[PDB]
Amino acid sequence: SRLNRESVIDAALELLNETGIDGLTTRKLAQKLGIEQPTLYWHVKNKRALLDALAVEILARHHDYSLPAAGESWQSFLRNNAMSFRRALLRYRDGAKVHLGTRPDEKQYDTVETQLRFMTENGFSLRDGLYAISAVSHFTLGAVLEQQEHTENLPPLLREALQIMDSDDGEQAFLHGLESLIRGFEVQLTALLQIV
Amino acid sequence: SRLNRESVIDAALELLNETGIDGLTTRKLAQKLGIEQPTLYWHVKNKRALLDALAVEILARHHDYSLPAAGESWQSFLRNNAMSFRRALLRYRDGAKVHLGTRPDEKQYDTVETQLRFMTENGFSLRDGLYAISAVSHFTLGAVLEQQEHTENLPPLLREALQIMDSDDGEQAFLHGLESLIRGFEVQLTALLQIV
Ligand SMILES: C[NH+](C)c1cc(NC(=O)CNC(C)(C)C)c(O)c2c1C[C@H]1C[C@H]3[C@H]([NH+](C)C)C(O)=C(C(N)=O)C(=O)[C@@]3(O)C(O)=C1C2=O
Ligand SMILES: C[NH+](C)c1cc(NC(=O)CNC(C)(C)C)c(O)c2c1C[C@H]1C[C@H]3[C@H]([NH+](C)C)C(O)=C(C(N)=O)C(=O)[C@@]3(O)C(O)=C1C2=O
Ligand SMILES: [Cl-]
Ligand SMILES: [Cl-]
Ligand SMILES: [Cl-]
Ligand SMILES: [Cl-]
Ligand SMILES: [Cl-]
Ligand SMILES: [Cl-]
Ligand SMILES: [Mg+2]
Ligand SMILES: [Mg+2]
Repeated sequence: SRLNRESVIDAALELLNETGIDGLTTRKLAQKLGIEQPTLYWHVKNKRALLDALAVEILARHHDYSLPAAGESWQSFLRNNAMSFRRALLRYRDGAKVHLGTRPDEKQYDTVETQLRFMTENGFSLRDGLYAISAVSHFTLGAVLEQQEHTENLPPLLREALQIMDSDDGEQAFLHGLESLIRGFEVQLTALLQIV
Repeated sequence: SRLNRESVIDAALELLNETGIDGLTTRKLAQKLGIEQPTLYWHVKNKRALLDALAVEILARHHDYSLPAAGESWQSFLRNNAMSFRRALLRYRDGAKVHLGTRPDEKQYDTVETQLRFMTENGFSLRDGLYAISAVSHFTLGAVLEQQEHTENLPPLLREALQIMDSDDGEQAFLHGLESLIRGFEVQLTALLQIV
């Protein structure tokens, strides 16, 4: 088959869905493409290069709330940003593991920049704007990993608690924790210089 | 060398430090122990069994703020709990990756139970107590992973922001985000049934 960038990524994503992060090899990406390993090599050097590209390409393709709508509150943006971040990570088996520890690619530099600008304009110190943006990211990743990573006679609450986590996606926990985070930030922002 | 449970774990942890999660194999745990692979097999079946045991054993050994002091506020406990959770994850290379997606072992059942009890007694609905405990966990894991997982000409804020994240551990971001979370929970709790 065709070996341009896009069709390579297509084949990788489809294969990531079949095997998970661990099972994904260059050797298997070749087979899937019906080519020899040395041919693939011209196109992709190794597993690391592939993952970095997938990590970038998954957000580019399916993370569509990178930016705030015209006139959106900062609270609302973060919320939408986080929900869309989450959906994109979950769209692929081990997708969060694929994303873990990637650096903002040159190609989203102006995105991550706009986010920080947007916070600074909303009354955030650059420090605080960055802390809120990281906390959202770290919270969302962490909740997606544990969702995906999961996939002796229980004391009472533990039994019960496990039923409510299983009863849905993990979506309630996530959306509840997200509101906690944003309110916490809000309380901090508005306090300014007061003891809070 | 000696092949009891504790000395096996000792050798695994030391080896996890040498290679990271990916590089850790049974074959190498044998060598390190100066034994043959089939001997090791009697003691440990495979990589999964080893990781589950390490994951449990790292918290047991070095997570010493499992429980609240007598009369501690819930805010204070969560904070201490989270700092101690974090330290324990960071004490080992890829330690957070080792912990990811583990289920509370039978041997900490009464710990995780006490935590939930302790929240319920502090005015939390079982649902809410669980949401706060997960959000803390997910936030802390996520911040530790990205710390550990990290380890084209930058626009201005992005450049600056990256310097402040690098200037320390990631400890400021973490401790700042943690306070946001706890205040957010606090605001929710105290509101009860009011629109909040
Ligand atoms: C805060 N900025 C400067 C930043 C810094 C780091 N990395 C580090 O701090 C790494 N730590 C070092 C400095 C290497 C020791 C970061 O790793 C990140 C980011 C930006 C976030 C932004 C994320 C964002 N959402 C979830 C808040 C988002 O929607 C996008 C996007 N493209 O639309 C992201 O890129 C984002 O999800 C993301 O992954 C970020 C970072 O990776
Ligand atoms: C909330 N409880 C019932 C719970 C549930 C899950 N797992 C899931 O929800 C998995 N999702 C399913 C239900 C399989 C789809 C959980 O995965 C966890 C826990 C408990 C936390 C407690 C953590 C705690 N700190 C960080 C808040 C802690 O200090 C300890 C400890 N031993 O001292 C923990 O065990 C803890 O860190 C931890 O890892 C938890 C869970 O793993
Ligand atoms: Cl074709
Ligand atoms: Cl081609
Ligand atoms: Cl193309
Ligand atoms: Cl000996
Ligand atoms: Cl022995
Ligand atoms: Cl022993
Ligand atoms: Mg990222
Ligand atoms: Mg856990």
